[PDB]
Amino acid sequence: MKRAVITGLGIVSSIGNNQQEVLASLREGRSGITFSQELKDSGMRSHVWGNVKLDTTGLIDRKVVRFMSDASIYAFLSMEQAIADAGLSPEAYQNNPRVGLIAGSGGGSPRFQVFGADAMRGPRGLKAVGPYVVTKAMASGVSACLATPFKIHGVNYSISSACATSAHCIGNAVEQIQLGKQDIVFAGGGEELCWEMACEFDAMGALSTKYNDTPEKASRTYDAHRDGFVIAGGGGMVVVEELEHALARGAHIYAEIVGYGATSDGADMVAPSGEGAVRCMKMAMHGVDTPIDYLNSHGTSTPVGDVKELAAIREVFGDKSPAISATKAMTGHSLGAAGVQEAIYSLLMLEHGFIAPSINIEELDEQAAGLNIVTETTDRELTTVMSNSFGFGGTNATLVMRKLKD
Amino acid sequence: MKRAVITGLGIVSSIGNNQQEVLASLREGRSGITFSQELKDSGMRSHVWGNVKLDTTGLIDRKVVRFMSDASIYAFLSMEQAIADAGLSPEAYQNNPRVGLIAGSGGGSPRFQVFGADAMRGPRGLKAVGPYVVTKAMASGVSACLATPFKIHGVNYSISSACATSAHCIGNAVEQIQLGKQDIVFAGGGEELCWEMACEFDAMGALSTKYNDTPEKASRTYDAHRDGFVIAGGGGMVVVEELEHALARGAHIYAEIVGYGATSDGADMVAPSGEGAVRCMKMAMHGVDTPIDYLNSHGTSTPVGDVKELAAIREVFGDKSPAISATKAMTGHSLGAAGVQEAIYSLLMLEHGFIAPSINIEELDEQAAGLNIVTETTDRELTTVMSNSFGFGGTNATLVMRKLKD
Ligand SMILES: [N+]
Ligand SMILES: [N+]
Repeated sequence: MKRAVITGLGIVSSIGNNQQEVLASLREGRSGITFSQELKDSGMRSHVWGNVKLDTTGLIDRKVVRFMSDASIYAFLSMEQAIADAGLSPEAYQNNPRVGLIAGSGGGSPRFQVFGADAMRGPRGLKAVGPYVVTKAMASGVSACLATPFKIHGVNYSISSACATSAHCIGNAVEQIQLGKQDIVFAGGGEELCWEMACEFDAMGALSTKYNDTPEKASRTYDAHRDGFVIAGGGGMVVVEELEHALARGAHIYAEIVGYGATSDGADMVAPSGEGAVRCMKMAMHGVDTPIDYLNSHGTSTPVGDVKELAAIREVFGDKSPAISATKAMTGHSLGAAGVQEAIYSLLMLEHGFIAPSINIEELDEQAAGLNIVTETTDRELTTVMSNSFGFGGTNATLVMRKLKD
Repeated sequence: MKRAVITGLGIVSSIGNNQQEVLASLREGRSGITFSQELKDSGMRSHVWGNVKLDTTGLIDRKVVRFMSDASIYAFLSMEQAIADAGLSPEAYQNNPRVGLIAGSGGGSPRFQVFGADAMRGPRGLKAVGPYVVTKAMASGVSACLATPFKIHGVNYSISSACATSAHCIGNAVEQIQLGKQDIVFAGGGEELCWEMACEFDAMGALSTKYNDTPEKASRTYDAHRDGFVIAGGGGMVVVEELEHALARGAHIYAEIVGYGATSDGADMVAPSGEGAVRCMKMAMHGVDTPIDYLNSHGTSTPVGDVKELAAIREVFGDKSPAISATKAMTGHSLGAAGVQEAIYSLLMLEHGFIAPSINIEELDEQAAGLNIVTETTDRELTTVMSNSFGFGGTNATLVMRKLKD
């Protein structure tokens, strides 16, 4: 019954430590990919990544950060940004049963997982491991480490679904409002960046390895010469709020979440089926009387993945193909954080009336012909935008965000 | 106002590889805890665990199990059981957009996360890692590895919330039914058992260490001399179905999920606040006018935890305190799988009309005086039951189930 709107946002990414820096990188088509000595020293073939250029030292209370892994740190910082940007203060969101938090990561924390095991196998055993590994390594790290410090009393858990993680978190936050269970739910996610996790994707042959010489060119979605995605880290958080509650406090509304699709391929364990994406996007558009002006694709810069989604988009729109661009060409694939970060990039485009350019397309892919793939920053009054997230295991999420009518 | 009921269950636990085996253990007060040479050799202080007594080799198609970690294997097997128990044919649940899956684990797969790191640092590097580590180590492994094989086309993601994990999965499934989004949702979870993850808890002082010589006596919820929980592994899965859909196909209905609570402490990172648990139980009892005949407590056998929950129970029911037992005294703490497995123990008790005993109470804690803690198998006609799951990070979940008329 209730309607859900976004009244605040926060982000820590490879292209910016806040919405202002991110906004700048987007309009400039700036890349956040750099060379990683860490990735190379570990023995990996991929030597590039989208790291967060930020010294988080002292940004979080000692007693709070002690239980956190990088995924939680990034998300926590993003939640602080979202809270302020939303105009909310402790007395309104803390110790409030009507306020919740749904945020997760794609891989929890392989770094502290490996750290624990390594320390344990040392001569110090349990003493070397320390009593803080559990909250850093568990899959619910991102929600646990934020809900406690921020005095959250409402819902509190993490949803995980690979590349769609933070997208489902947002969707589930919407469901909480529609059900009348919560007035506000902070939704988002975070993902650390480390060789410990990245080597898993490399050994799987999913990471780019032919552009370690030119980092900024590795992520080239839709480019006939693409050879895998560039792994990234970071966080993002949005304030999902019930409409009347937002209007009552004079909140600043970025947009309304008019659509939320969640489906499953039930086909391949690693590659997309397309059939699932089609149903997902259509589910998100069901009921929306306005057309999609911009579509922030999943496009991770992979041979099959890129083309599969485009084929799914054709099936859904046909001759009504909206503007399309893969921001991952700039940011990289932050995995669990991608969902909320990309949703934010879309909100920034909707809020500032512009479309981010799909960079590094030196030679468009034949199977991408007949579509409107924007490769240059173009100014335009967007009204309804769409964001897709398709992760391993055939899990699909689609969000449709539209401006509010005055 | 859709109603959700349970029409099938499946389980792989320390006390049984199917509902018949588990039924027997519950009635007999049989312990599923054994001595673990693995834990001892790892350098841990806790040398006991609730292990699955079953060789899973060859039970799952080679091409399917190749992507799975133990959490997924246990959950997968549990799901096969739930499907058969619910009487669902392949064409009744496969390739069906109205059929989904919501299942997760508390820690993904620390073993394979460590394996990948160990292998990567070896003389083979990437080659030793292999292309199956991602689907085994990621937090969403349990939903990803099941949705694909079972051809699920509906919702597909994992919920993570430590000890409450599979409980939230069930609650979220109920939400999908109430929202009219799905007719059937398989809900549950799995958790591997390994020193890699276990040492983390031991290093936190959360595991029992004074009863390694008498494994079956280590887990003793409410006993004055309790000293931590006994870690365990396993899986569980239930079929959450919309009432009309189940009735039309003549399904066997165990009970209706008449209440679902989900709250947050927003206080301590590893200790329960109690205040959050009170709200969670009250939320699950909203609209439930039938009395609680039996309460399956979270009671992990920890000094502070056990009594915190009893206090919360006293505040909720006052002088209307229901019969109580902590099945963890027999089974150990399966973490991510505890929610669904205990919901299953609760459903067996309700289906068969008996209350399993809260074993190993040689000296009842003084703060439990006045309560109705059942220490011996008692036959009785139950109608409404409650099962609590409170995980680290201050995340709470409560489920209330009730028998349907005639
Ligand atoms: N996206
Ligand atoms: N329980």
